[PDB]
Amino acid sequence: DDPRLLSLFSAQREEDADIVIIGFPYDEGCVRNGGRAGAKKGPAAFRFFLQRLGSVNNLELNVDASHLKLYDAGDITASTLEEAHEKLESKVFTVLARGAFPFVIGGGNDQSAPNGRAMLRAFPGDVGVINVDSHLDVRPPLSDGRVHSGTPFRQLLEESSFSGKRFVEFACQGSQCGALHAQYVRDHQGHLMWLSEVRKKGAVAALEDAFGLTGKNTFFSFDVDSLKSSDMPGVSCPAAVGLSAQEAFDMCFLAGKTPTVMMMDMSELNPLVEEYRSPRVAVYMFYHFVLGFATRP
Amino acid sequence: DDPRLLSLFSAQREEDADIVIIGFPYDEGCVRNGGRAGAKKGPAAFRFFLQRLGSVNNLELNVDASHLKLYDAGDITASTLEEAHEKLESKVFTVLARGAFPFVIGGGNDQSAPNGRAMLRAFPGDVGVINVDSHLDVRPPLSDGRVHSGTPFRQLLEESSFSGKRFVEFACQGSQCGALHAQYVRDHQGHLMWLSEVRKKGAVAALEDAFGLTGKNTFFSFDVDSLKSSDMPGVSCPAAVGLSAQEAFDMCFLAGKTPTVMMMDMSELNPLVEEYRSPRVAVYMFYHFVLGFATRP
Amino acid sequence: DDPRLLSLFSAQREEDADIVIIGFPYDEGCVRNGGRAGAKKGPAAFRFFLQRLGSVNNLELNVDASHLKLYDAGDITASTLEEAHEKLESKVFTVLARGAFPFVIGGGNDQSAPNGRAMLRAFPGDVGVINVDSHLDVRPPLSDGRVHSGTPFRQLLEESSFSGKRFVEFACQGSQCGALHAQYVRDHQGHLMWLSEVRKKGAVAALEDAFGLTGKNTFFSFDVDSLKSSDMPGVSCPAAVGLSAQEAFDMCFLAGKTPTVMMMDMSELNPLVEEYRSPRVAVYMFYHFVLGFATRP
Ligand SMILES: [Mn+2]
Ligand SMILES: [Mn+2]
Ligand SMILES: [Mn+2]
Ligand SMILES: [Mn+2]
Ligand SMILES: [Mn+2]
Ligand SMILES: [Mn+2]
Repeated sequence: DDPRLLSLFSAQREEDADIVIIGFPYDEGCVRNGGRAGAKKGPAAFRFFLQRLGSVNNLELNVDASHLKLYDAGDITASTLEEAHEKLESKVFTVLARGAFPFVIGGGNDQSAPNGRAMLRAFPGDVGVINVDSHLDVRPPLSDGRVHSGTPFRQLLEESSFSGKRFVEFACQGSQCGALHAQYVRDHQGHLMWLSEVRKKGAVAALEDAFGLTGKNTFFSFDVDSLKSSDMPGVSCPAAVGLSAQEAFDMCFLAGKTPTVMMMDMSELNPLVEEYRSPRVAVYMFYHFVLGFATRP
Repeated sequence: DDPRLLSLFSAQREEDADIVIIGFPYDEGCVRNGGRAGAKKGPAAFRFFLQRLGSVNNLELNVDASHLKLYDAGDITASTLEEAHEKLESKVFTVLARGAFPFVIGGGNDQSAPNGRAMLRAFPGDVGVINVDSHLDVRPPLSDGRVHSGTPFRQLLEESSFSGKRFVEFACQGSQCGALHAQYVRDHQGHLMWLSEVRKKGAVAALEDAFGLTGKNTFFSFDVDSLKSSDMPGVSCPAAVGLSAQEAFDMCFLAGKTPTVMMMDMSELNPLVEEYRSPRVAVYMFYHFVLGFATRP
Repeated sequence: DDPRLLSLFSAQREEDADIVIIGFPYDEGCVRNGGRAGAKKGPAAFRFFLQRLGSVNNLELNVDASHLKLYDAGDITASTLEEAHEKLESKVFTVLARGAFPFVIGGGNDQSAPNGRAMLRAFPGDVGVINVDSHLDVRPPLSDGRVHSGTPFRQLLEESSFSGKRFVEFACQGSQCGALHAQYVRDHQGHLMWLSEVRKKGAVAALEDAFGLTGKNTFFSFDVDSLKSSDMPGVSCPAAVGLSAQEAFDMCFLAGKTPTVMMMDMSELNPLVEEYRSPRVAVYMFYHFVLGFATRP
């Protein structure tokens, strides 16, 4: 007598679904970036609470998502991290190509590079990207060329088909972001929206501004370590300060109802660090996105 | 040289006390509702910090509670959950009957049904009830008729002597409350005060509004899982978002000084989930109620 | 490609440094005050993250601290707590005497007495002190005369060379502070700035007021249990309510740029209670002080 998210998984075939969930159970990217392992367990933890949470008809927000059809495409499987990237990008692109909405649960933030490449191919020369993250993630590769959880947006800014003017680093933190990396983003004409500015404007208002810059066909990329660890402790790099759970929910809801947002990912959920509260927040974030999506034209 | 709550337990006999604490060390109600066991340890954990916290003369709030007399009536003891309910209701009623204030520490939220029945009998046809809770708790019984932590306010709304117009669900959350259960409360003319509305108005202001609806002889029923788990992690169902510890304190203080509030309970404290920070919050909540009570005519 | 705090430890000799870190790895003071042991591990935990955190050039706040030179003078070593106090005071005074800035990481709050005595000797009859703390810490010694983490500011208020008019208890909490101890501070003409007043004014604004009272040569003494345990759980006495991590950062930044602040300590960090999130907050607090210091004339 209380239908929740699980009740929306009514599509017998993937192609019938409005939103397709794809899992990326890898954290080698995190370890390469010197982070704590654990994010490979994120998708499993997310699914666990995906089965339990989120009233489909939300009378507080006045949104009924009963009409949406969700499908779980399972995890990307590969013998190397780099092959996993290839298969993830390919999977995401196919979902985009038929006009469905792919949501990717990680796993390390390195997932965002393949995800971004899927976008750039689905909407040639017309893509926008926002990285919600306390960190810029424009670090160089490892000396042997290897990519990691800290390089995905350097990889995307280096794409010739992508305009940096439409890249926003959202809720980034000056205490954690280097002058060189700030310069790199800004020299690509990308935008830095510091945490303090987000809080001064209000999270939703600032995100609206961000969506104004990202424009059409926006990749909404959410590193959950942008949330204060008081709400979101289960990540490799716990934030002392950052977005609240409510700000996160409110932001995801906006993303959902914003017609230009064409895909979303969520990185850095680490059940080894904390396994109950954090995955629940991650699921509620997706839930708020689903509600917002329910309202879009 | 720093008298605290313990110093107020000066009443040699129960009948001399302004406020009587009653414990309900049961969590079978929680387990029946599919929750995590542990709340049966709540009263013991509460008592542990009851011995240590709360300056009797609070110079920040400018309230001296030195004149109040507290008494600990111990725990309700029974061989079944249902018998415990009977004995709890009977104990609470006797306390109400002689005009003392009963405070019941749980234990699962199922305690609120017997507590409510004590009220309805002490103030026939003139009772008000507010459920501070992220959940509505108007779930049906189990298929075999058994009651649980999720049914107490369905049980009270079904009471013929109780006017639903005077029932408030306070700080409830749309993400956790079903359309059917919202309908049930509203069809009984009960009121839904969503978390977002509480925060928009300010917690104390919204509670004043709530007390205006509940009217005379109000049962102030506080499920501590209405608090964000960042402050209150030690509950069966941890809230991602919700009331802050300060909002909770402020609310309890208001309850205390509000002459129409005739009893209080506090459910869902689960030391198995978290055993130090959460019981301390629970004690400070009671403490703030005691201070407010110290000021009432 | 991302210089952080560690990069500032470029001074080959202690005398070349603008800021000297001194460790006080003792918690016997805490245990005497009936607290939980663990703070003796604070300095080690602080150092661990001192090696990893804090962008030297902060583009969010627009402060480059690249020019500052830090030096780690190691820990004070003694066979008794009282001897450790003597050696700490002596070390701190020498640092003050040559016009450098000593920062002491504890360890129990008893460190603040020797620290205060160093100040009173470096700036005879011209010292100000602010104790950022949920507690007043003006408790009497033990019956055998022994000092503890709860007596340091009674010890300083009893100093004949120190004007109480220039003592501020900042963010103290009425629920934890006794009427007698409030009277003691106020009878010495000291000032009580309750948490509620700090939050009403805004933390930075209230601290500016406090610095106005403390005047010249101010000892900025920060007991990290003044922070809400949601952000700062790793202390002997976890606060249910209190300062946020951001308020703490903002306050430390102000302290840093305030020319009258001549030394700082930080007490009660307890890695045994919580070992990852809390030390990180402690380091970020120091970091924000360092930035502010970078801007001062
Ligand atoms: Mn990232
Ligand atoms: Mn990040
Ligand atoms: Mn409940
Ligand atoms: Mn509840
Ligand atoms: Mn202290
Ligand atoms: Mn303290």
